Amino acid sequence: MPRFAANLSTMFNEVPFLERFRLAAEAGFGGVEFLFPYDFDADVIARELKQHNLTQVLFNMPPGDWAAGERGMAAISGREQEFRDNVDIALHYALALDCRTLHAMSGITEGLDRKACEETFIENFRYAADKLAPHGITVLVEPLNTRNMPGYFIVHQLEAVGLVKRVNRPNVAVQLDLYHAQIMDGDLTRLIEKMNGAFSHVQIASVPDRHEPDEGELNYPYLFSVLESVGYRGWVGCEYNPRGKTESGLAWFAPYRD
Ligand SMILES: [Mn+2]
Repeated sequence: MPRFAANLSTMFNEVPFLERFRLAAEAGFGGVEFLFPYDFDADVIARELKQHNLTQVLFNMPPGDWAAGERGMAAISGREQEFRDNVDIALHYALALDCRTLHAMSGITEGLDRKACEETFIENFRYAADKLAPHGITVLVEPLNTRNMPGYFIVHQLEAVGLVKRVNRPNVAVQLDLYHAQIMDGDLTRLIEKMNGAFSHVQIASVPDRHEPDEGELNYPYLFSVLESVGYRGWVGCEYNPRGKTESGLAWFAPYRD
């Protein structure tokens, strides 16, 4: 059976962020993920994890000015020192939370020169890989989709696999969010099979409405069986927006809880 991590940025929003750790643990999650811890003290989040017996599975490096529309800078020429400084900040939190996996966001690159962007991506990902390797931490690239994130740098799975091969660092891989993969690429069983050994994290949400993985066009129980068949033993992040109250939606998770 796969192991599932509650996404505390999208789930349990009935309560403030710090209260979500307890609710996830009481719902039977052993792991959590979220986008950004940076508005909270690392020591406080560490204590949330310890007190509620939770593993920190994933979070993102600083994205730049989110309020101003920034969605990362890994692929934006000229922001390299900024990106490098943000790796230090992400590493501080990753060590505090004993987190082994970090997503480095690439940015909105529409209207920029594609070759310059890809070159900057490679340099930045190599730097991150080199800084994180001593700590056994992996950095990920996550393809998004053009409906939810128009103009984003990377929106196709095998293209991302190709970019990672160019990076040429063992602690770099793809974050495979099946919601995004279904919207942009499709052919998910054969895609997972082609990508086997090249993705270190998986995320799920219904398609097209991004709710619990028990509705919509994908048969998620089948896809769980595919992940198992290929020997995936990472975590599966629940990055969905609950239809209603978070816990009222958790029947799908009943077979997997604890
Ligand atoms: Mn995602």
